[PDB]
Amino acid sequence: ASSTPQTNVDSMGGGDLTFEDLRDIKDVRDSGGQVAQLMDYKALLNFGEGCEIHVEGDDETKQLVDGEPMTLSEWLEDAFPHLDLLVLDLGGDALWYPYAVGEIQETITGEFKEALPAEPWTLMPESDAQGKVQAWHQRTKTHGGYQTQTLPADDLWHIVINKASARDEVGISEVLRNKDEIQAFKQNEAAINQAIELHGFPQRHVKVGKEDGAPVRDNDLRRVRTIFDPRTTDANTAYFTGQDVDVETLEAHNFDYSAIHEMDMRNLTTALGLPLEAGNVGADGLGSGKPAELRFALLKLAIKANQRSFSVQFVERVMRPVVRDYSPFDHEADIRLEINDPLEDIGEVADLIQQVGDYMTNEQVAEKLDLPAPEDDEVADSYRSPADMEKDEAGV
Amino acid sequence: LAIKANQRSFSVQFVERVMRPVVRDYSPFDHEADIRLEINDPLEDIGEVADLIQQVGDYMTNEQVAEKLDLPAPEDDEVADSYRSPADMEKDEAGV
Repeated sequence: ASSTPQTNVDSMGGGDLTFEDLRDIKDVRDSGGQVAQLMDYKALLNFGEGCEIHVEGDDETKQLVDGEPMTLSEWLEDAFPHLDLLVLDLGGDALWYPYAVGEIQETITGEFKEALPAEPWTLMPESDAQGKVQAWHQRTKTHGGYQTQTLPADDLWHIVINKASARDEVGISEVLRNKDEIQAFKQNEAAINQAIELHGFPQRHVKVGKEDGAPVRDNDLRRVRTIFDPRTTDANTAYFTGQDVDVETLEAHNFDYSAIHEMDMRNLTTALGLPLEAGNVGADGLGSGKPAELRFALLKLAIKANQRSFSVQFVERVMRPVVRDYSPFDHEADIRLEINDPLEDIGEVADLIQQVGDYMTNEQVAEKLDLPAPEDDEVADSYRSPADMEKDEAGV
Repeated sequence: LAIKANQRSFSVQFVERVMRPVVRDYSPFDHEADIRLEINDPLEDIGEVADLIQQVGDYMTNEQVAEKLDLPAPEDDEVADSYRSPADMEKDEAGV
């Protein structure tokens, strides 16, 4: 075949998105409310449960670091101690915006310090007909004015969750993907708000004069208004009149704002791929049996796919480069980087450990139970319980 | 049924038109070998399998139990190929 690509990648010469679009996304984030909360729930379901820096066969990496042996996973824990927060920030950003992006940062001595995320709305990529980002272009406010700069696709690193193709380096924002639905939701909210004000509350109508009788003028109504004033009326007020004065009510002219609001929530949640339950709205029939199994399966599938899509890019464009350029350890070891699943149940794990423990190693049990394995190799590698080994030894 | 049909339809084409060429042109191994590609059932429940392992484990090998449980088989061939539990082998050996 070939050592360089031969198919073209469908764009050159610029627009297909801008700092203005990116700042619109930022405005959707900082303006708050239910719309922002839903996208943050989407981030939390994918990335909020935390991570672990597992490494394959790491006892083979054992090397002196500062007069004492360490492993690559220990070195990576020194490099990335707060990784749960970085995963949530990057994961959230890569759902909100088309991508998440950051720098590599160094100590005063010049050795590696951290990988540092940048404000994603401030940066846009620049690319060729071969489909690759060659530079990152930044625009930012200072003193009420603006500054502009360009940086190489070298010391910066970036991650994309959602894509137009396997080749895609620019990615898809779900905020841009569902823009019309988001506007429609906000508009329907604005409609309901005032519709309740105008139609949800009854309003009082005083009619003065007899039908086909004498006319009544504004300077007369001003005096009548001074009597029946809702500002000074009270719960047990009573009225006394001649026959030619009437009080009437414009009733609460009822409309099903609940059904509309539920339709809004249906539209927005399903557009975002969320369950309607995450919008704090329910449904009949769906709350029972195999329909529940399917909805939660579909959410698990989405989460697992997103998580694995993230782990790969973080390992391959953040962790491995850092190890390669700044570490005594070999970068080509497999980081088994996992992100936790919030739809996994410890109760199910407990039942599983009772049901099939006789066919899982103690280390396999420890992995599933989310704990360190036994400190003695044969105790970890064996299938029967460490408590079973201990009771036999105490019997001896 | 639709999922399994689609999955097997994909697997065969990926093996025959992607994997076998990749072996042929870049590998020291035989490209006409018995390659298998499987794609997972999205509606599988571990609890269903765990119940089954308790109900019929007496008639399944330790490798078949591990494969159904989505885990590695034992590191010793007769421990993997036999039907009685590895924990049962360990407790008996420790006793004897």
